[PDB]
This record gives sequence, C-alpha cells and structure tokens, in this order.
Amino acid sequence: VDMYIERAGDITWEKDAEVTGNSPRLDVALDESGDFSL
Amino acid sequence: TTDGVYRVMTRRLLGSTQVGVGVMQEGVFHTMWHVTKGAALRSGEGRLDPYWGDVKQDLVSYCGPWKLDAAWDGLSEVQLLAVPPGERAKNIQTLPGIFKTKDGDIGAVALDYPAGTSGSPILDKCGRVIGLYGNGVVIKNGSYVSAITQGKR
Ligand SMILES: CN(C)Cc1ccc(C(=O)Nc2cc(Cl)cc(C(=O)NC(C)(C)CO)c2)[nH]1
Ligand code: NA
Repeated sequence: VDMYIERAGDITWEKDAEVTGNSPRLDVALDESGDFSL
Repeated sequence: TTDGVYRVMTRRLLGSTQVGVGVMQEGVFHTMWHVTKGAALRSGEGRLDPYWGDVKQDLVSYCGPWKLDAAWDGLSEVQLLAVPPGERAKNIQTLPGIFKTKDGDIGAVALDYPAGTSGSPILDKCGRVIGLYGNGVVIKNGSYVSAITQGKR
C-alpha cells in the first residue's frame, strides 16, 4: 500500500483568521469525468 | 481514526510527496477521488479501504458512507482549513463566489494553493464541514477557483 495519512490539525473555526480571496460568479460545465470548465 | 484533518502522502515518487488532504469524522475518512484514485490507505499499522466513490463528484469515503452533510448558507463567510505541502495547517476566511451550472448553483472559493492541498475542508461558523476544496478551474489570471464539493449523507 503506497499511500498513508498523517494528522495535520483539529477542525475548528479560528476567530480572527486572515480574511482574503474574491467571490466570482462564474458560468461552468461539469463533464462526466468530473472536470469543471468556464 | 481520531476526528481531524489529515495529509495524504505517497512514497512512490521522490521522497515523501503530499498528494492531498482529507477529513476523519465519525470513523470515516473523506477525500477527493483524484487524490487517491480509490486506492487503499495506510494509517499507522491500520489499513483504510474505500467504501463509496464517484469520479463525477470527485469524492471518496473510507471505512463507511459519506458523513459530511452541512451546507453553505449562501450568505456568510467560511474558512478554508488549508493544509499545504510541507507547511502547517492554516485557516483562511473568505466569502465564496458561485459556480452557475445547468443543474444549479454551488459555492466557490477563490484561493491559490498547490494541487497537493486538494481535499482541505471548508468550515461554517459552527466548525461544521460544508465541503472539500480542490476540484475547480484555472481562470484568466492563472489563479484557481474551487467548487465547494459536498457529498450526500
Ligand atoms: C477531478 N479531476 C477529474 C479534475 C481535476 C484535475 C485537477 C483538478 C484540480 O482542481 N486541481 C487543483 C487543485 C488545487 Cl487545490 C489547486 C490547483 C492549482 O493549480 N493551484 C494553483 C493556485 C494554480 C497553484 O498551482 C489545481 N481537478
Ligand atoms: Na485503484
């Protein structure tokens, strides 16, 4: 078995986390292979 | 098998390489199909076997059915709990955009991380997992926009 998992953290909301990224409204297609495109 | 966020690692390539990220909740490991392609996983001396998967949703669950059922409210800021290769887990807060599809609207997070970050969980203000980051599109800039990909429970 080639693949393995390592714990990286707890799943918690962090008050006063770094706030960034934009919020685009995009027109997309989802093909049978699970690829998104514009 | 403790609840939390996990790196998915392989020793097939050079050194130890991070292929992606997943979520352990209710004894089930959750990641994106393209991270593992449905392969078995090692956990200490334990082995995790795939239970459910779908290439089109790009999700897979190990040791049981998909458990994550919370949804984006369509209104509020969320946090990406990004786990980048070789770097600490880090909460990034953002307002999702939208993917408009012929079959309805999904949340979208516009944050640039390496491909090895696929499967990082997205959180609501109560800490609940509303989906996984790491399947999406490269836009004009050269930047990445991920679906908020949630399975069915
Ligand atoms: C799921 N299958 C069928 C489709 C597929 C192939 C690849 C993907 C996919 O979404 N890959 C991916 C995931 C992530 Cl988290 C980041 C980047 C990325 O290129 N990020 C940059 C900021 C540009 C830095 O390299 C790319 N989906
Ligand atoms: Na396989």
